[PDB]
Amino acid sequence: AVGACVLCNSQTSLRCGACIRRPFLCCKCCYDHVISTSHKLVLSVNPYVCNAPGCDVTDVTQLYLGGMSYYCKSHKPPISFPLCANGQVFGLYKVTDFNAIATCDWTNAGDYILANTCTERLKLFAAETLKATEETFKLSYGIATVREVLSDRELHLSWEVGKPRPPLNRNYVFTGYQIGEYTFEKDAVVYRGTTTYKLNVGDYFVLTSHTVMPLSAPTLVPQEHYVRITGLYPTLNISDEFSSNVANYQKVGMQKYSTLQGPPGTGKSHFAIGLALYYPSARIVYTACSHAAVDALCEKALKYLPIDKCSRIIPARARVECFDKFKVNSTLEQYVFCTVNALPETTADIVVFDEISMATNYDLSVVNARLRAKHYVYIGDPAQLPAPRTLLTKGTLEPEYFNSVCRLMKTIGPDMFLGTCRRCPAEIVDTVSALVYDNKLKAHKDKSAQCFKMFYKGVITHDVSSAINRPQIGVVREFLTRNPAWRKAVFISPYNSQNAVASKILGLPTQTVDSSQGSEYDYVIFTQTTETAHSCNVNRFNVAITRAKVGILCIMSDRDLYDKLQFTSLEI
Ligand SMILES: [Zn+2]
Ligand SMILES: [Zn+2]
Ligand SMILES: [Zn+2]
Repeated sequence: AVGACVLCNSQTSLRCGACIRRPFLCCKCCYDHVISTSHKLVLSVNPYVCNAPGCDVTDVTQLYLGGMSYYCKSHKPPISFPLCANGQVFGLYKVTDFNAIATCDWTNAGDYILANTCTERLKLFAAETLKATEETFKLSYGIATVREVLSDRELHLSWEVGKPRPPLNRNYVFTGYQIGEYTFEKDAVVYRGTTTYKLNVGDYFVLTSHTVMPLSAPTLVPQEHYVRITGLYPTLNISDEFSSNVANYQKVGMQKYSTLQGPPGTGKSHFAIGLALYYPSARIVYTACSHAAVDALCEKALKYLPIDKCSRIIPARARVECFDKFKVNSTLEQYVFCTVNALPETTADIVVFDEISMATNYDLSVVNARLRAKHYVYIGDPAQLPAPRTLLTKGTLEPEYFNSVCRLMKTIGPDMFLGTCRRCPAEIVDTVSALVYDNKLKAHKDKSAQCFKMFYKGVITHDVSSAINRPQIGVVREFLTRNPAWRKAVFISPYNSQNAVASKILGLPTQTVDSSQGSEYDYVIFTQTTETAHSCNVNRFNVAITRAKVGILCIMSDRDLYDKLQFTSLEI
């Protein structure tokens, strides 16, 4: 009840009753808020409501102080002062951006731009408000009750009438009824249960609406620059393998936090694990939002770091299969690998946060609250994919607005840049270098002469809204017959429904662009499927074509991106 103002820290008994997070607002700032927004309910120990019996006046601008109580204009005593006067709301201890964050529905991109260009306390208010809004939106969706169980991987669902049906992709994880978390993929549907249970007919599934906790720590700690390496003890005998990053590892010890921009295959995991070999006494906590990103850091550590000093932290509510080679849940080991949402409350000499474009400001703040470190290293690439913003439907979110770290990398530049792509054939490196890296990404490999492009719009069908292009899959089928080496290719597309159709017709393993991020394959077959802003997104395009080590086949819909591909064009 007695707290600090979210805009100027000035201690106050006032909280806005109309804000979903009920932020503490000082006398001067609370006024500026209520007089310029639909928000008029003000809270204290006792709320600002007319005390006269059965009176429903709750608007602070229509209320007054009758000695030590509150009444409206109809019930106030003769000796009464308005609660709103002289730019203040009467309270104990006597913003255009705050108003927009407090009242927006988070469906426009301009809302996310503001949530990242505002002050640090407003980045936290925006992050809790958004996450709480995203949670109440899960309640709007309809329940799915099991109508029939066909086999061990297929079932038929009955949906709730009057309430919308949530998108059926791996992005939406339901909580089954607690018969474990489950996911669905498209009258025959495919059921993927985290726990193996003999699907009961009648058992219902409801979305994982979790409670949004308040944020205390900033998204980024205030930057500190040092004259020498602080609290970290380096080696002189540092393996030749990691010699390329020695100046960069030293920059890490001479700053509180550092940003590393690493385009695809430039050595991000190698840099992250090599930092442990450079400061061999340093206790390092490796974190990322996804289990896949944490597991990819575990695979690199398994090769260079002693296995007895590693531990993979697994939340007691084990969602998916992850890394099994380190001792599980030993928080005290020198090397701790854990997803952000499972981080224990501990300290470290270095905290490494990978896949930084997938972090939200909420995740950035949680890491600063659960981990107190001498150094923080943020690794990722603002030219790769961001975290999905389920509420955002109007506008495109630019990389400088993904999070605070991405904002820094796109404005003031990253502290460190890994400039040599060692994964991709030169045709792919030269294409993305020009597209998203301002020609600063260099190719280590030669041109493979296995990178093809085909301009073919096909026919766009839809499974609700997820798109399908059967003629583009028909072109791939015709190509596979003529190019049997491509039998081992991974099929990639911007749509789950396109992938479902290609899995049956081609038999190739499938991956969406978003689920392919961080992974690499010898051959990639990409079908653009549509000409939407989603399938044309340059960050998504960049991720899609940089998955390939040897060859890529792109069946394109957009002329712009087709013309930019520095690939050999094919006919049909
Ligand atoms: Zn204030
Ligand atoms: Zn408010
Ligand atoms: Zn009244």
